[PDB]
Amino acid sequence: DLSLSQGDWIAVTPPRVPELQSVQEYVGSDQPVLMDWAVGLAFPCQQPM
Amino acid sequence: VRIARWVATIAGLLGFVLSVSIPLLPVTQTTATLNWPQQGRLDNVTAPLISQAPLELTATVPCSVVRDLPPEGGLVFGTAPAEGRDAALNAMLVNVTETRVDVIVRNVVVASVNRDRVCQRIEITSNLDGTYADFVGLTQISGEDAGKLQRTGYPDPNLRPAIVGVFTDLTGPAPQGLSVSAEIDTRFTTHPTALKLAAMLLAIVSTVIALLALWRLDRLDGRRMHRLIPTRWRTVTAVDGVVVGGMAIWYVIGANSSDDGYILQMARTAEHAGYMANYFRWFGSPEDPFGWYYNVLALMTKVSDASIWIRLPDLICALICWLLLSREVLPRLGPAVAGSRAAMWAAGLVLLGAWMPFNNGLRPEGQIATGALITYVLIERAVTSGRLTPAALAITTAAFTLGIQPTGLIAVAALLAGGRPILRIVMRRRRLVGTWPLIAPLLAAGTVILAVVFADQTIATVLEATRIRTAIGPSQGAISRRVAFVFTAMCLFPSLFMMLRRKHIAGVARGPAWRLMGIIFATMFFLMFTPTKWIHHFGLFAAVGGAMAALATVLVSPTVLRSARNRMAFLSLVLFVLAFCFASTNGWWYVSNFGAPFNNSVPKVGGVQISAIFFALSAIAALWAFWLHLTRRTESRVVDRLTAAPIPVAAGFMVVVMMASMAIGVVRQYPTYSNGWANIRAFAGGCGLADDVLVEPDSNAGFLTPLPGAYGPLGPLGGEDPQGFSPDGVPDRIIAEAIRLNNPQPGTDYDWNRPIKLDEPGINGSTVPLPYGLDPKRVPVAGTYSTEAQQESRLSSAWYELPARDETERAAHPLVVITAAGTITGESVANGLTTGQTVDLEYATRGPDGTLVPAGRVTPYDVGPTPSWRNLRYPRSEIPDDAVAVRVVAEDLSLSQGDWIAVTPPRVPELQSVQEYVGSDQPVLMDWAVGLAFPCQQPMLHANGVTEVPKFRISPDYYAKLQSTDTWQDGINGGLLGITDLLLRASVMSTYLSQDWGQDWGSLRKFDTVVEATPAELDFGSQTHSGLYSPGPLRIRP
Repeated sequence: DLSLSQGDWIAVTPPRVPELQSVQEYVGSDQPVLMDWAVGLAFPCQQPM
Repeated sequence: VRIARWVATIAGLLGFVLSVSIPLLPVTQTTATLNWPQQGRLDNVTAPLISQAPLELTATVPCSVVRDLPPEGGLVFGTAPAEGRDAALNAMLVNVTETRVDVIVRNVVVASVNRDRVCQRIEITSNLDGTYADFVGLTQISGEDAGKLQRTGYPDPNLRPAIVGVFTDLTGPAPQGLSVSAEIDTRFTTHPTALKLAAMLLAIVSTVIALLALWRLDRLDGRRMHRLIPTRWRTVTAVDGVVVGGMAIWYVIGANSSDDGYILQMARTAEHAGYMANYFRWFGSPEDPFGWYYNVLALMTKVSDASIWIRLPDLICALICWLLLSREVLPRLGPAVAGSRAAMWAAGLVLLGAWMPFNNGLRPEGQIATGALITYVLIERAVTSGRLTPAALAITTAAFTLGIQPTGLIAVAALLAGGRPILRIVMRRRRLVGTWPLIAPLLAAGTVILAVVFADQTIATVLEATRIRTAIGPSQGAISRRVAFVFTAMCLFPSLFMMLRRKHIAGVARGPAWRLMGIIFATMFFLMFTPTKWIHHFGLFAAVGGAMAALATVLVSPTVLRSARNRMAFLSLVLFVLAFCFASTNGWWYVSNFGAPFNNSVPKVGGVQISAIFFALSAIAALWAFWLHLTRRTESRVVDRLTAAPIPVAAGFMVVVMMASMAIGVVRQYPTYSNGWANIRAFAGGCGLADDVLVEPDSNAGFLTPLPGAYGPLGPLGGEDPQGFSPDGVPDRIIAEAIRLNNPQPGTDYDWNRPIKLDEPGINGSTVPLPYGLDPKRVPVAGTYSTEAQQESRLSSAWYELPARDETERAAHPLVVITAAGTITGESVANGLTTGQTVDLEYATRGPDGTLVPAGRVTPYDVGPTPSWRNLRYPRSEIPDDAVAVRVVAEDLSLSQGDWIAVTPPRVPELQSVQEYVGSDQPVLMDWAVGLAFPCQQPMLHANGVTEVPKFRISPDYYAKLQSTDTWQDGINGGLLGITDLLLRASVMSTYLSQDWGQDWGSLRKFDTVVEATPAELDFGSQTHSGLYSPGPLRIRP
């Protein structure tokens, strides 16, 4: 924290090796999702609400 | 001849060589220093550097005062205050702490030696390649020894201090060794030596000799100047009387420009400073790369600087602009444009309509328009007469109009687009005389601009000003400010299409008409898109785009355009563009906007907006044109009678609506301050806006006495039931006429950085931080903001003893005011009667039986933003003649967490005008948007790199203050608020515009120092004669 300013700081939490899965694996085509207006074409498989 | 050619060529090349050598000549730079112990004493001394960047420090401190300070004893010296906003962030404070000493600069840590360690008179430096604050003869205890010399620092000019002075806490005679002797920045405050002055006088006399030699040599065709003031002049007609009388009436009552105060303020300070400083934005840098016209204004300001008088060039250049346009441009443009009355009438009304919004201030775009017209009509004279001396004058005139502003490239564009016949005239006179004595005075008059522009500025300092302006400056919407689309963009384009389609028209001279087009087109392609000057300009084309309209109106006249279809389509284009123009709000820049027909809303005559009326008539004309396209008539008279000169009809409508807007503005707001009444009253020796801005010098005096008994938990302000009216019912931090944002804003008050809760109970128990200098010991606050549960509090206060029944008391006590806070229903003029919470003054009467019957209430006015510490205003006129007491009533009918109010008891303030209180002695920091409105108070003029300490900060309206002004003047990009916010503490007071209550005129902030703050001695030495030697770059942002 080499900073004398009041608007500078950091926080830390211990490292992890997360059990990652793809979106299509986790969120299938059964659960409806609120796809926002800017991203519909990028996600073609999940049916919306 | 053979007696004029040789002097023409020797004086031509002599003027050339001399004028090009004028930037690289010596100048006597008058430097200044600052040695800290002045006469032995150890009082603090303030010398706020305008450029906030000394060249060197060379501060030396012995070991005798670090052990003689107290156990706390923090400031042996420093170049920021003891407590300033970002004091450690900008300046070199050097304090001692319990286990360390700091030589901290710009939040970059330097020599941190121990306290018990602290020694051979330790010397600190901060040069260009300095900041090595070294301890001579001392060895470090932890670390490497590096020869044991404690040479510690960072090689960097970026990290230099911003010297506002030098402040300490120790008092009494100087120890031998204590001497802070800084070199201040003195680059631009120079005057030319004897050599450079003699070179200037010789270049001027040599070019005038060369010009008169050219005039002598050129008279070989004969053609003597006979019958002066040509026969087409002196035939004055009704359009001349209109565009003279209406121009004079606009000169009196009309609007100013946006940057009127920006030019006026720097013109006022430039005489005493002596180098034409761009006062506000950059680090006192002279915009002397191109500013000579400001020296004309600076010479003009020797006499009184009333707005009626200092804008006299904007009247004179309008008159000679018209008198050139009607009498010398339009007859040159052809027999048809001169024969038709409608053409001269359109030229007059388009001139006046383009002149009146933009260049009736001090922003010098009337002079650029006039100079571009002069160089155009002179290049016309050169073509039509077959001479070369009007062209040679048009060269230096184009150079001067290029010299006024960087948006004076229209004059160069005119010289380029009239360059081909000039070069034909050169090739024409090449046969008889030598080619060289003709081209030589041309390039002489082209380069004599350098003699005037580089009068007291060396090329080094102008390139330094240029690189500061590109480093931190900008590197590349109203009913009558979007006119630019009306008066070139639908006159020059149809005239262009007509000039193209018809190869030879009858009555239009094709040559000068095409050069008139080329000026307007060519200026766009290297001024509109490439140059960085805010778009939306119409000033420049006020002159030459006036004559373009005179070209257009005879082109679209029924005698030239044979097809009625095209004429009816053009009338549809006229009405469409007028619909486009009226779409926005009738809003003038700053103080012109005082009482305007539709300053807040869209202009709506008769319910529906007039934009709809123009769009309906445009669609009617469009379908009437399309039906003639289908049926192919071309002969229906109805069109002939309708489209007979639509350009001067449109321009007459724009001129009349603008002059009506400002006439309604002046007569609406008559007993108060208008633009017109200010300019008329300026003859009486009165200030423009200062004479009728009532300010209370003592906010803590004038409070109304309550009735005999209070009867509550929180004073008489709570009358009977303070429902859930908690004493400290306010947010954690709200401030005087501003919104407390998280991140630090540039131009802030002292209240931003204060104790969150005040450390005293008070007379009420409320420990809320009070604004406006209000004491918490005397004026009991009373709010209702408790987030636990909104319980809807409504209190009727106790009755207050109003002042005595006297009209001489009533005069100078118009307002009864309460310093309320929170969201409150109030009748502003920025927006309508909006609805916050309902707090209002319930006035009462009580002759019969003594007891006060509450006979109605009065609505408040308000100007400040929604959750702020404003103060509501109730006119004593709205209070009836016999009313002996008033009681504020409130109501928190709101279940939302973002709603609340605060109340303070009413007062009858001892108001005085600004000119009465703030005279012409105390210097004030007039902001860039407001200089022309306040003509009498001298600003914080600066002398040789140091300024006078400002006392007040007169400022524009809140929105323009926050969004436009403070961003222009902060320390991050030069600025005056770099030095005053670091030194002074601003505390905004209350101010009221007289007889216009509910108008946010602006603000007035009283500065207060933080120490004793004696003015500095400033020992100056003035022998330095550089050629083009600029010692290093100034400190700018990283």
